[PDB]
Amino acid sequence: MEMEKEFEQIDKSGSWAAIYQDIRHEASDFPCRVAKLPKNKNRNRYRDVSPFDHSRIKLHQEDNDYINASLIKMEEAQRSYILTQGPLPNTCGHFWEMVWEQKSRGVVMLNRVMEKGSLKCAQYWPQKEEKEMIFEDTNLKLTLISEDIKSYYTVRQLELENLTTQETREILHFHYTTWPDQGVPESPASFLNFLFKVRESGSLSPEHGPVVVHCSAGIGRSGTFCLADTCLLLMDKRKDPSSVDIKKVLLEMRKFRMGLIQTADQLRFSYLAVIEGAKFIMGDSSVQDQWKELSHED
Ligand SMILES: [Mg+2]
Repeated sequence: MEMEKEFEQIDKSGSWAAIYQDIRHEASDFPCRVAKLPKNKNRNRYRDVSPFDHSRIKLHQEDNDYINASLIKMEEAQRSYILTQGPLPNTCGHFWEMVWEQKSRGVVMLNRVMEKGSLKCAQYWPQKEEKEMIFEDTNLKLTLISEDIKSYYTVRQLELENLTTQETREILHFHYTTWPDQGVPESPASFLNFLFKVRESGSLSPEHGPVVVHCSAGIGRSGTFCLADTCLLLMDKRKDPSSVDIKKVLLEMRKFRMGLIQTADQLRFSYLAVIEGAKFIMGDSSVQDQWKELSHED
């Protein structure tokens, strides 16, 4: 703020850690009473990552409305996201229920099922057309319709059906497969190429429910993705890159879910992504093709 001048200053002084720790210190603290109820213990993947009560997504069921998911409602930018953990073997039904009830068109997955030798996410979508999934608890059917596999991400068309009404919806699944846990994308280009693929699909548009974004905990990689997207949208409103204060935007997001952006290098990457993305916002449409080439997506 102005972001590029600030970036160079932080870099020169090597103060990313300090800047980041300051963000952690200033971040909102709100209760997560529901997340911590004994009955919800097996609905949380990580003991120390919980949705705030005020912003949690409620499932539309009388039995137990709890899922570890938060609505990030960015008022100034006029965009909302649902950030959630990687579903557990017992919460895959809840996950798709949330997708249905919230009217989401897209799901953005930023992790792999196995990372660092451990299971980070349930296999919550079908990998083969002929082997659809039925979630008996929430009465939903999920079918793989097609997939487009690129070098570092895959886009799937899924059909989600409410078996109670027989209504069906197409859900687009955007799976980034090369973003390491507690790490950063290979380049601003690869990240932005993917973000713009999600944008171009219509998944982020106001006529749909909020896009669902997740990684393993739904805070580190998910937070980075949403921060970059929101900053670029804010810039787009006024065509005024200088008006965007990335740290303030992140603090605003953290009012809705804890721990968004998990490392100083993820914060630094967010600046890189927004600064590079600004080229497109400010009218250099050709830069999108450059990102595609540099991403080596195939
Ligand atoms: Mg086959």
